[PDB]
Amino acid sequence: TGTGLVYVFTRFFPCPARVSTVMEMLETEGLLGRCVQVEARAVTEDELLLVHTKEYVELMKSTQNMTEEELKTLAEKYDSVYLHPGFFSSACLSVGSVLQLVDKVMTSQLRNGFSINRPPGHHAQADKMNGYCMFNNLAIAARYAQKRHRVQRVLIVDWDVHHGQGIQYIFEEDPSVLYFSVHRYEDGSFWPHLKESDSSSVGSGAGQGYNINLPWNKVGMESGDYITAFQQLLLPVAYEFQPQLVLVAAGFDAVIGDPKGGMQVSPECFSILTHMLKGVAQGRLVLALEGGYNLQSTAEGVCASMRSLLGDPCPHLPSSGAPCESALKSISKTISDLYPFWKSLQT
Ligand SMILES: CC(/C=C/C(=O)NO)=C\[C@@H](C)C(=O)c1ccc(N(C)C)cc1
Ligand SMILES: [K+]
Ligand SMILES: [K+]
Ligand SMILES: [Zn+2]
Repeated sequence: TGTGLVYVFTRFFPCPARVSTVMEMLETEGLLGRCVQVEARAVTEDELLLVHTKEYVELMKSTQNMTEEELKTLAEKYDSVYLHPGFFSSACLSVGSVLQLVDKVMTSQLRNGFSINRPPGHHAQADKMNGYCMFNNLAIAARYAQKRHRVQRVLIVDWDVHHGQGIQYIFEEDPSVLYFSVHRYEDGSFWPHLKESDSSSVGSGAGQGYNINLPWNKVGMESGDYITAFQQLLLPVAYEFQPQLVLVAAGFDAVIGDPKGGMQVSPECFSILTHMLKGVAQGRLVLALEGGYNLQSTAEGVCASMRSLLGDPCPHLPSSGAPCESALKSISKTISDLYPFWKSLQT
């Protein structure tokens, strides 16, 4: 019957202010005091080895004992990555903050939780850094829920404006972890420019049907488009999947005002989206911060999400409840690509 909040994240360009402005607005709007302040912890190597290779962990650990030239040389071998001697330490705390909430949520000590962590996670891969992530916070937390808390089925929902290809790759053959991502795509012209971000990538082998990509091919999508996408695609699959834990890649670079997302989703929308997800998995729901590059837009998105976690009434949506035709095409094609796998889509 509480909502947990973890904040250790600053001591690490598109900014430590990302996370300190969130806390400030959480405090100002009275939401911080209404949360159960949960302490972060450092991830162990064994928890990291759930998802990442041994050679990658060793390489990432040696990142602190490197010179400024050693860091820049390594960083260029990755796509969109900046290294600094404190990255590894902060990334270990970033993972561990999610693991702290998963513990509290699975043991019924709290109803739900939100980690306000940096660095983000959803681009990080088995053996490489990518898009500012070193370790995949949510991928680790999902396998940790299975191993330590005996979860059979984890649902990961990724509403950051970018595709979390790292989460997709890690669980691509895995029917026990269902990954849903809605993201700006524009037929590959938007980063990370991947064919496998399209709705045709539905998983492979026994994982088929358990990877769901919803790619936006126009800019300026709004709350009605996300609500329609949740109500007609994600939630029917979720109730059929019957997860025992929901993890959210909670980026807010789709919020109105984000300098690089190019979407017009009102922050209030994330109250609704969060509320919908509470109906699944007996409300066992953990959000973890990903992207967000307008300090104020990001802080409002967090606050709207936190209000639903706390059980406050849903807000008024300023935007139309109607989805645009471009969104309906994207939604239609993903449903079609996943039709043979989910009875609930076959209306
Ligand atoms: C990775 C990312 C967002 C991730 C996110 O938010 N995932 O959720 C944005 C990239 C495209 C970007 O904008 C960028 C800017 C500068 C740069 N260098 C100066 C090297 C490299 C990349
Ligand atoms: K996404
Ligand atoms: K999967
Ligand atoms: Zn993003």
